[PDB]
Amino acid sequence: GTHSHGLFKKLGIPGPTPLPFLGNILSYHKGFCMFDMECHKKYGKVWGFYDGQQPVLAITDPDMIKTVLVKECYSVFTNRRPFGPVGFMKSAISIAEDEEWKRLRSLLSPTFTSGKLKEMVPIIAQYGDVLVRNLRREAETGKPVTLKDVFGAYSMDVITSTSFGVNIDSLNNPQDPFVENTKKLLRFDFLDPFFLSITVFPFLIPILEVLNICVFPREVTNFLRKSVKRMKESRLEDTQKHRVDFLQLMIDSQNSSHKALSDLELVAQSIIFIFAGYETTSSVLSFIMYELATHPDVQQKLQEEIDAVLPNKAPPTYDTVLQMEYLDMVVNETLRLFPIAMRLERVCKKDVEINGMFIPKGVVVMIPSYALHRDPKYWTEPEKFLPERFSKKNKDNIDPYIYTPFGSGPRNCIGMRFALMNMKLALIRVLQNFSFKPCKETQIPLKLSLGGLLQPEKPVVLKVESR
Amino acid sequence: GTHSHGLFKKLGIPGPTPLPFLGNILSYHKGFCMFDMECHKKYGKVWGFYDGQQPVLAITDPDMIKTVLVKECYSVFTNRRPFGPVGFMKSAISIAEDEEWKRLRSLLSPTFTSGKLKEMVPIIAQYGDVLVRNLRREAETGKPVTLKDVFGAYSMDVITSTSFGVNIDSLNNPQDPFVENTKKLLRFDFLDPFFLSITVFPFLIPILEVLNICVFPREVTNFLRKSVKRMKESRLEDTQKHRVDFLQLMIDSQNSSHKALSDLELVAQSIIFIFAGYETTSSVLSFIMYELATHPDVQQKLQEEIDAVLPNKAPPTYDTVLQMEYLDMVVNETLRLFPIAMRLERVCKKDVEINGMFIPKGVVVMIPSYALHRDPKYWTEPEKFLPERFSKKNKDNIDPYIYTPFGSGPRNCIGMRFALMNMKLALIRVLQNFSFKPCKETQIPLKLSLGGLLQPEKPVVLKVESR
Ligand code: HEM
Ligand code: HEM
Ligand SMILES: Cn1c(=O)c2c(ncn2C)n(C)c1=O
Ligand SMILES: Cn1c(=O)c2c(ncn2C)n(C)c1=O
Ligand SMILES: Cn1c(=O)c2c(ncn2C)n(C)c1=O
Ligand SMILES: Cn1c(=O)c2c(ncn2C)n(C)c1=O
Ligand SMILES: Cn1c(=O)c2c(ncn2C)n(C)c1=O
Ligand SMILES: Cn1c(=O)c2c(ncn2C)n(C)c1=O
Repeated sequence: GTHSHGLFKKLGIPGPTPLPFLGNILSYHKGFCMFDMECHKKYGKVWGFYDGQQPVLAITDPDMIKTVLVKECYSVFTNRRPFGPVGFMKSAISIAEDEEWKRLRSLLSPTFTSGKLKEMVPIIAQYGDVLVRNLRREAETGKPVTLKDVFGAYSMDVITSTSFGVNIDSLNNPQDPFVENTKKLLRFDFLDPFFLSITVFPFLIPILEVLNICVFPREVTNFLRKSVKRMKESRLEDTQKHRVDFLQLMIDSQNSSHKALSDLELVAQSIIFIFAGYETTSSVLSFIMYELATHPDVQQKLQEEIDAVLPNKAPPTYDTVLQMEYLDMVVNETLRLFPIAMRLERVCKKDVEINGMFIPKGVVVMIPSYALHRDPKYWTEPEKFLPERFSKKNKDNIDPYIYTPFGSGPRNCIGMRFALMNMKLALIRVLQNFSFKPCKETQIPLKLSLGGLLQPEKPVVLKVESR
Repeated sequence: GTHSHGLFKKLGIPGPTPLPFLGNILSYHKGFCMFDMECHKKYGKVWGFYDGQQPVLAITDPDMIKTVLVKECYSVFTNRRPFGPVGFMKSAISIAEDEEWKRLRSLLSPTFTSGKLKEMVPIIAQYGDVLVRNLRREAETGKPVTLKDVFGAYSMDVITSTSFGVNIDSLNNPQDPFVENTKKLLRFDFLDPFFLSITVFPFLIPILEVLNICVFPREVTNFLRKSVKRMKESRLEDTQKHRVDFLQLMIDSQNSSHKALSDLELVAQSIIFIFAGYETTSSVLSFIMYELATHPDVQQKLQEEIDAVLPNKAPPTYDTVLQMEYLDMVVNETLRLFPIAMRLERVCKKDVEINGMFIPKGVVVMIPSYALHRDPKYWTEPEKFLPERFSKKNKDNIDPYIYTPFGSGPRNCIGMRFALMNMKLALIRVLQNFSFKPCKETQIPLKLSLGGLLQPEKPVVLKVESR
């Protein structure tokens, strides 16, 4: 009942007093972010709470966050919190643990070098132009535009081609088999009834694993396992058309210290890259277009910067993307306000003392990225969208352990450079062509979901006018 | 269903073909020992089977057993197979794992040195004389004697006094609170319905742990937790009566590298020493008295040896016990025929290759002590009780990885020297006084249980005549 609930009381650590069985989950009625903000204001730099019987220790000091995320990563803080049932997706790099993770991360890093990314840019840019043609169709018809639909389709297009060589105008092929299945790989709402039920009954996870029940929908993982094997074969026959997708890069890796990726592991990476990058990219893109529609001066400045680097609507390149400083500032400032991961977490696998504080074995150590991104101690007027924060002049005062939209240390976002390049390539191609102005039905100011995902209450709709 | 059942088929390893869900447990209808003998005869040096979905790899080569039990103990083969639900007995040294085990084993080894044992001998010998007075009462009344009752009471007497300073003629006080509770700490029958059900439904263990259901009976562990705390206090007051029991030795250890034993850990050791030594000691003692009643020449020789070392029925001492060579040979030969642990087991925690064979992570590696003790390749006429096997002349040919009545390596029986001293002290004091002859109701030859414990089908009853 109150089996594990005496922990933070004994260590002297403050927090919200838990209820038997539930722990503190009734406090999630306003979402993770409002709960972490409120805990921070009340209890200060460190506090504890219980997801059911699972103790979670929140930390906010940048030197102590560096010890967890960086310094003692391989020794103590290696793994994220177990969730399940995951079935074979246990072999996905984001879910693997200890030596399996370290091996998988070693096997996959060459797949995310800037050289392989530079090679993928011509593919991504192709669907930037596809986004423009579809944006135009909805702009020449004066009609408000749902960002997540048009950015969802773009993120989908980039995914299908950069991971499998599958080239699809998903917007206009919404019933292509590959689109209908990929659309289902959406991030998990850990506040929905099923996951809250598992949190309160974690002893039921083994029961679901043995019945082959799985949080990754069976129909979609089956479709991709057999889709991947069909590509694996057919790539061995017509072996002249060189490919630059993730699949091909992972196929070449098993043609080898460590063991090469097994065919099942490879399918698990392919699945988790999609899950990791699909709804995230489109969510961020939508948040950015919101800030630019509500800050027309910022939008004008960015469009001026783009036309200076790429005159006469010249196609963006790898090097010209990295050149655009205000674009980078706009992306970063949006990710400060909306760090869609919300939290970073590591399990404490050993009794440890770091920076002076004792951490018992088994605790989940949580870094509350949303709250730290909005803390007045590091960010003046934290609620205002102000890209000059990230000017090269002010970048000296920004702690890489307070601003963590992609995490930090060995287990950070492995697709970070890819996601940044992919979002900026879309942004340039869109802003070269259009301007984005509010509607009357634009939620101004935008409200966040009370749910377990960082996303707007109402969808973001805006008017799109052709330049 | 047949989730894990393709393992040994793929590795090329032979074994009995498993049924869905059950694995091979229907083959346990003749017990562990007959199953391991039969597997050995059929499949040779190495074979595999499934306890439910749990693969077990049996090994028989002494160089490969040394690698598991000795060479790669700390790195790969550290832990025994999980069973549960165990509740807080998770902190008992025999159940602890990895770094917890290593710490507990380090903290408890000084408690089992020959110096502390020499100091406990006067206590143990006291109950040797108590065994004699009770044996006499049943000998002057010509009436057959149930060994396990008279050796059970002796093992109980030695336990209560050497671990808690509690001095009781348990035979004649069978309703003393301390006796009635200790009598319940009996070894587990892993072939009984409850444990077979858990083997086939291991996913139910977490469900029982959360309801505080536990294989160590709650009533008995509660009685001992509060009995121990009563002694812990009262030992701090009258601190003049020096004590030499395990409790006192563990109390002195928390008056300190490692963390000292917590009060809950200490109670867990106290419990597991009883469980480990109570039914085992009396079982072996009974098997020995059987062999001596069925081999009167061996019995005469041993009694002659005792009267040569201890003339005029002199009290046995530490040094005079270690002097008696034929006594040691009789004990060892009995433990060859009846190695009551039946199997040694280690979990394989890593992908390993030892002595040329691949062992996947998660496999249970089993050393089938009963079968190896009766293998014709190492033991001529293995079924005959022949103590000369262990003469100093022939001790050169006996492989310490074939003969493993107490296991081997860092995780071997930590109470081994104590158990040997305790059984020999009883044997001497009894044989100095009595001779043991069969009954008509003596099961000759004795048959082993078809159950999960190495024990006689029928109880062992014998006539006891005073010398
Ligand atoms: C704007 C889009 C994205 C954001 C905001 C984002 C953010 C994050 C964050 C916060 C983490 C946790 C890191 C930590 O715990 O410290 C993470 C992990 C990860 N991300 Fe991203 N990500 C994005 C896109 C992508 C993409 C496109 C991929 C494609 C490969 C990807 C692959 C991964 C993987 C595999 C992990 C787990 C890495 C590991 O455990 O070793 N993400 N991401
Ligand atoms: C004739 C009586 C006994 C026999 C045949 C016996 C045999 C064994 C065997 C075969 C093991 C397994 C070792 C391995 O896995 O390699 C073991 C472990 C153990 N025994 Fe004994 N034992 C006896 C009496 C005792 C006694 C009196 C104690 C009192 C302390 C004791 C304490 C232990 C402990 C604590 C372990 C687990 C050690 C660890 O995991 O580190 N045993 N015993
Ligand atoms: C609240 N919560 C999480 O936030 C979570 C989780 N697994 C992963 N995360 C992030 N589980 C099981 C959970 O209950
Ligand atoms: C509502 N819901 C889920 O949300 C879910 C699930 N299995 C996995 N997930 C994520 N099941 C069975 C379910 O009923
Ligand atoms: C913890 N975490 C994230 O927070 C995440 C992600 N992909 C995107 N995000 C935001 N992955 C794979 C992940 O493991
Ligand atoms: C057959 N068997 C054992 O023999 C066993 C066990 N746990 C320990 N042992 C020894 N379990 C769960 C088991 O099913
Ligand atoms: C028969 N049986 C057992 O043998 C048992 C048990 N809990 C532990 N054990 C060992 N329960 C609940 C049980 O019904
Ligand atoms: C595996 N095992 C045994 O086989 C054993 C024992 N005590 C006696 N025996 C036989 N203990 C504590 C143990 O863990």
